[PDB]
Amino acid sequence: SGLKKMAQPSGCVERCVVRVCYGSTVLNGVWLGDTVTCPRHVIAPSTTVLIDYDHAYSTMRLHNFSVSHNGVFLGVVGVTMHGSVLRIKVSQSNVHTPKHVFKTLKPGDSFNILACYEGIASGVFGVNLRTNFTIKGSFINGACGSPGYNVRNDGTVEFCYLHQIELGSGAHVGSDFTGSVYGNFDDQPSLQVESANLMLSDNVVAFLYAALLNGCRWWLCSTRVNVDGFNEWAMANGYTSVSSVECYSILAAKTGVSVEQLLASIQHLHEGFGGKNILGYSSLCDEFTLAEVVKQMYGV
Ligand SMILES: *[C@](O)(C(=O)NCc1ccccc1)[C@H](C[C@@H]1CCNC1=O)NC(=O)[C@H](CC(C)C)NC(=O)/C=C/c1ccccc1
Repeated sequence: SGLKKMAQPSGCVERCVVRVCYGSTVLNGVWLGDTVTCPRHVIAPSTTVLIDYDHAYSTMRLHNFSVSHNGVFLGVVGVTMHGSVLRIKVSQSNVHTPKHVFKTLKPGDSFNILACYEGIASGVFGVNLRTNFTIKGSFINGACGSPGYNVRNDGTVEFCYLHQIELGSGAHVGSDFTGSVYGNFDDQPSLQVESANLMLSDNVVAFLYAALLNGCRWWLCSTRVNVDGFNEWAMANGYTSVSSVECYSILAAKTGVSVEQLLASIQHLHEGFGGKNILGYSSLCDEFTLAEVVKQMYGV
């Protein structure tokens, strides 16, 4: 029992994080093989005014880099620029490099953030990429370069995020490991305004299934709405569309409650809980994916 937003264990990733200094700017990088990936704004002469990156890159000198792993120096051999990241070739290889790939997130995907400062991990937490290509994180000065990841069943680490931006709203943006900034935000300290966040319908359906399976059923209306009607309502009320009903077949069978009944309940519960709670939450929750709910109720 219970449902809790968790991180996948962080050990394999903790050994990949390094301190990258250029001039007096310090942030984090990710050390895999003999390459350190970091946000390209580390070579900006200032990050408080518009940055001419071509100029900053062509004026850059290697000797201004200082890359270190836990206080141990790491020599810089070369630097290339790829979208919003640098790939810094270094003279030592990371012998703790895990089996890994690079992967780009899509909205609705869960992943893990290892929040780091000056090459050191301080925190780990699960988050979702929102429809507006932001996340809601917790980062202060120094967090840039913190990696996001997922761990596949076989132990393969998918590196999928690199922290870069805090929007004027406080929401957070990164790039992937190719240097594409999520949502095509720009890696500039200019005002950029994200689209309005859409509640992830698929996750809210999962959440309600989790509530049924934990004995919380008071909110259940005896109403049904189909996917097409729900999707139309969702446009008007800040929700995404819902995917295939069949994705939920194991949970529909275990609870006896169809998706369509959950879709109606979301419509009704959107009006508020009336001072009551579901699994302790005072409004609908779109934090958990179906995969997370299944893993936390059954996944062994
Ligand atoms: C990131 O550069 C970082 O951690 N840098 C190291 C560092 C910065 C400052 C002092 C010491 C060390 C930060 C991370 C931000 C900072 C606060 N919380 C975070 O997540 N990233 C930035 O400062 C961004 C740099 C850009 C060049 C990409 N700044 C912005 O995203 C600014 C946005 C903005 C400016 C003006 C009006 C609205 C929005």
